[PDB]
Amino acid sequence: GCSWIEMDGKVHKFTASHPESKEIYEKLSEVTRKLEREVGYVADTKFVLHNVDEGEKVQMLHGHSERIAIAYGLLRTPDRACLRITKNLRVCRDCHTFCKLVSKLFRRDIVMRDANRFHHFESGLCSCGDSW
Amino acid sequence: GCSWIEMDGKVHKFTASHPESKEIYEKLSEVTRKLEREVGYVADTKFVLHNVDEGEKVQMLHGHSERIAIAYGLLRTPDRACLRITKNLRVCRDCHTFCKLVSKLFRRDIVMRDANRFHHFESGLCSCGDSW
Ligand SMILES: [Zn+2]
Ligand SMILES: [Zn+2]
Ligand SMILES: [Zn+2]
Ligand SMILES: [Zn+2]
Repeated sequence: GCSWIEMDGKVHKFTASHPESKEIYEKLSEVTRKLEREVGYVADTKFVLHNVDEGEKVQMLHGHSERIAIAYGLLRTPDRACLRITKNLRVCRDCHTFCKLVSKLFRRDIVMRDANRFHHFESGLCSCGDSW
Repeated sequence: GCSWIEMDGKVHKFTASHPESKEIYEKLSEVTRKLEREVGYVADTKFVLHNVDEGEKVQMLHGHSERIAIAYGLLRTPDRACLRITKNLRVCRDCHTFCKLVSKLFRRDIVMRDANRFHHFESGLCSCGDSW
């Protein structure tokens, strides 16, 4: 599970969590805090335990790699700039809503190509009509 | 959270899980499998996560230390022998039922003194009347 952002032929990859910088995750924390304060949106925490009993580690079901890529793009690309995100998996439903809200809240188009579909987000809505 | 078993002035302590022997936990596995097959009893798995997100470890809410002590006593003490268990905590409800079923299924008295009460198990019932 990984995600790339394309900025005029510049590609950066994001997975998982070894931070490229700490200012990305603080940008991401302020963006997510914006979503809950502005529109009252909270994502759902999903995880697995391969065995519940006695000291197993928590494994998250969705890496949310594109969220980090979006935060990166809001830092390095100028305003109104289209964020171009690529994913090798199917975008999860919470991240799809995340992209919609960001595209409207921050007034930026987002062209996401996931494992099977091009998602063009603009002004809060997507080209796929929320069917993918 | 620990538990002691007293065998004629011989005291063994059990916590957590570094096994004294592997034959104790295989005795315990066969005893618990007896409880589900004979009387259809399954315990409830309770645990905590201090933070759900991203790789935290699972911490169990009840160590069930006396269960290991009981299995130990069924190995080293002869039949009909009273198992004397001490706990520094309050015996949990599932372990209290565990002690009741064992005292009837294996025909042994169990004198458990927990953090505040003497529990005398015999023939499936306890001296506390399931109020502790
Ligand atoms: Zn996601
Ligand atoms: Zn879409
Ligand atoms: Zn217990
Ligand atoms: Zn009792």
